[PDB]
Amino acid sequence: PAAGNDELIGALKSAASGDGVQAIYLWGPVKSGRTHLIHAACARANELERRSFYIPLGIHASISTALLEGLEQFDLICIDDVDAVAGHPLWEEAIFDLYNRVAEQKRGSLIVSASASPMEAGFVLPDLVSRMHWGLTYQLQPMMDDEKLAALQRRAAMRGLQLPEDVGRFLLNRMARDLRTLFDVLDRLDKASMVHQRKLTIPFVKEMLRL
Amino acid sequence: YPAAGNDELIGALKSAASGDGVQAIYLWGPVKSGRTHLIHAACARANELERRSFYIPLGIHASISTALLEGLEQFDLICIDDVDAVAGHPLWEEAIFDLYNRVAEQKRGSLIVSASASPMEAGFVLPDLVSRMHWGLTYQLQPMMDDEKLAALQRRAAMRGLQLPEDVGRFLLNRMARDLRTLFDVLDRLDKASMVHQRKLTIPFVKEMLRL
Repeated sequence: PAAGNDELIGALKSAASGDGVQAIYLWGPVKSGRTHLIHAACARANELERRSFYIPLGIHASISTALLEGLEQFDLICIDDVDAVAGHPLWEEAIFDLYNRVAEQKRGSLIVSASASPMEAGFVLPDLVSRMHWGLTYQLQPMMDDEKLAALQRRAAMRGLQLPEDVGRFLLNRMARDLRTLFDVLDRLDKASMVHQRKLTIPFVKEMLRL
Repeated sequence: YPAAGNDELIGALKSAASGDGVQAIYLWGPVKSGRTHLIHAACARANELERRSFYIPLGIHASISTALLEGLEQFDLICIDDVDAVAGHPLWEEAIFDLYNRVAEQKRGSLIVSASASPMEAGFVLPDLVSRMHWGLTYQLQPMMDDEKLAALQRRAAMRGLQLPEDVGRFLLNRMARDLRTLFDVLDRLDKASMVHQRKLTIPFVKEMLRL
């Protein structure tokens, strides 16, 4: 998503290839691009004929810490939301061991994501947080509101409809603000616009969206 | 991921949006073949090159007038989703056929339309229209063939480290939805499931998990 920055893409393309960077640490809000980038890596890994292994550690209660053993045979290991077990000494300890076992072997990489930097994610083992800083850490950028209004206007324009800056802001104060609902409501107001051959205005939008 | 992406079809679209010289394209294929996606992508490339694009979902033609077509020639790119939605309607077919001419009349811009069937297979009455559409390009978008879909499920599994027997993949395409949006979500739940029960992925295990 918003995280199409050159540096980050390189670090990932390298870890997926075992060129290569040992460990990456993505962190950001939801719909920041974490899970997508992780699978993007597993994708390039797969075409380089390097086996990868993904783990959504949000389900840590359902799985055991023994799932990290023998996991090093894989060339690329990805752990989504590793900060989900931050606080559980036993999980951090199994993850700490894994970090050292992937580095122990050659052509081993390790990409993990979280909702906060390694220090603020609230881990209990300094040893683990430090083994994490030995590698790379990137912060994925969350699309702010002003970037949304600008993208919602750029889309409207693509289909020959102008979205007055003030009308688009009225929209951001009524919709859920996520791009699925915003982009969708745009489609609705554009079909409403042609049906009534009326330009988009705040009074008109209110009438169309029952507000 | 629309398999429709083909350097020829994609090259013709890049040219239409750039004003490179393409004048009229005509897409046609099944539902979710990427018809609408290719149009948004062409209008995105147009606007990216600071060129004016205007889009019409002609599936709402019962609520709009044919006078909404006049003036659209100014736009460097005009896209009509489901142009075959007015197939059989003399007035609309005339308003469209007339637009085709007012577009190439400018020598400034092109016209991309999509459909669920080809020009000869759509059911158009006005012969002049079906003829004017042949003078452009016509591409058929193939959907994800349901064996390419196994080649796609096998890929995502190997990405997540999961092993997916070829026979289990056939059991999912067969006794579950055929679309990838849903299938991959299933592959996700069956991967988590395999990890929680630490049980290899067999047909009996999938019958249990997904309740089939």
